Amino acid sequence: YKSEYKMSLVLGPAFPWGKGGEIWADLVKQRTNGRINIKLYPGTSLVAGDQTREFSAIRQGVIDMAVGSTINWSPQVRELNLFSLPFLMPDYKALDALTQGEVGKSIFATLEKAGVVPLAWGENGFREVSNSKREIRKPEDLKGMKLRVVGSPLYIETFNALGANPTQMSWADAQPAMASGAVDGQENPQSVFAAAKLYTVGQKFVTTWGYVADPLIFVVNKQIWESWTPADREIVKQAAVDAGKQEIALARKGLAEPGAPAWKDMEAHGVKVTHLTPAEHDAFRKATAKVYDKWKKQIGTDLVTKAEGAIAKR
Ligand SMILES: CC(=O)[C@](C)(O)C(=O)O
Ligand SMILES: [Cl-]
Ligand SMILES: [Cl-]
Repeated sequence: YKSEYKMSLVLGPAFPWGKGGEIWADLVKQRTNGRINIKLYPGTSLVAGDQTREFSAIRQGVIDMAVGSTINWSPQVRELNLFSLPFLMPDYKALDALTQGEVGKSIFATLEKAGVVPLAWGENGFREVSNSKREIRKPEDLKGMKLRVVGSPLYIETFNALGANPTQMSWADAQPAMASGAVDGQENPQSVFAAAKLYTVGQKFVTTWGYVADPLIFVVNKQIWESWTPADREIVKQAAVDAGKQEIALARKGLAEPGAPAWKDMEAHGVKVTHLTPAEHDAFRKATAKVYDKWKKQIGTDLVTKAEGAIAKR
């Protein structure tokens, strides 16, 4: 066995995502008697911050293991766009119906065939839109807004349909762009908004539209996986499962509850948080429906249809 294994993370331990990675690494070390020793590489440094080619680096073996967002791997694995379909998932029960059901199983099978062994699910969360200029209640309010997105083309199309001017860039590159005003806004889970203190870089309006949510996946490179004994593979897998459950709890703190206290915490920092009426929500869904239909065909219409059904029956 290697003396040190490398785990890639976009977000470090200040964030639930990175805490999940840390827990995984600590449990693996503990339960292998110190035999498997994993170092965390936050900021996606193993790919020079270019998170949208992290999957290829994992498949190639530049990265040994990772906790990744489905968004970042979507350019290489089209099925991961399922979680990015605008207004697919109404709530946490809907996301869980996917990850814990046939849809998640189908996605895992696809990943395994691609040379990247999936072991567990975590969560980034529902990605709420923020900006420095004005309240967003309806699609028209986004007209001309310079919103940062990750470099996965579906996000460009979604925001184009809403009349915005989206620009793609890595999480690293988003920071100076928000600080200078080069972009007006961004979209990310509450726990990321909070831990990155995005209100300090102009993000003073938030709308909790819940348009998409990105889960996380715990994965190991196939050859690293096979290099381990079947018994060690079992330890690492169970450690990922344990870490994933803990990490989802961290990612949902103050959020999967009626009065979303976590967003009230942000109000206290001078953030105007807007909650849409059901009618306002339906207008956003209708405005993005053509993008949804287009990408449903691209992803695999049968897989998306299975997701729709799992959500309806949740
Ligand atoms: C998808 C992801 O990696 C982040 C940190 O949420 C982002 O880049 O916005
Ligand atoms: Cl950090
Ligand atoms: Cl829920």
